[PDB]
Amino acid sequence: SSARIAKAKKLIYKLEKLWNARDNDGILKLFKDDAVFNLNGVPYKGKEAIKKVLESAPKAKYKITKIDIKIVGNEIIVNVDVLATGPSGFTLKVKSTITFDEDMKITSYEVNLEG
Ligand SMILES: COc1ccc(-n2nc(C(N)=O)c3c2C(=O)N(c2ccc(N4CCCCC4=O)cc2)CC3)cc1
Repeated sequence: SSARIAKAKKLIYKLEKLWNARDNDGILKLFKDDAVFNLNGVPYKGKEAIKKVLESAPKAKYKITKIDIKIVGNEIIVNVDVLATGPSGFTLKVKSTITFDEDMKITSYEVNLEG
């Protein structure tokens, strides 16, 4: 249970590298096959749907600035404050809520782009 908190912290920084590397194949492997990707209010359920959003994600570099890990039941809730940089230098304070289960696989992944 304590290792799960540490595993979650490492998987967040791993996700940051995969996102900036556009390793969409690797990103999916941490996802449960029936996970939900809530992209600013629009949920995308299923590996095939989460995928299509990954390769359609805009060209952007991400830097983690704050990580909060909460435990609710048997699920690891990770709230990540991210700064997303576009090629034009446009910077947006985005927020992500990632949920892990016992298998350390992502069950829910919500990206908030409003602020
Ligand atoms: C320049 O400003 C922007 C604005 C919007 C967008 N934008 N567009 C989409 C889309 N229309 O698909 C998505 C994003 C985004 O910001 N996404 C993301 C959010 C957060 C993370 N990170 C960082 C690593 C660890 C935690 C974590 O969750 C990784 C990717 C994916 C989706 C980009 C740039």
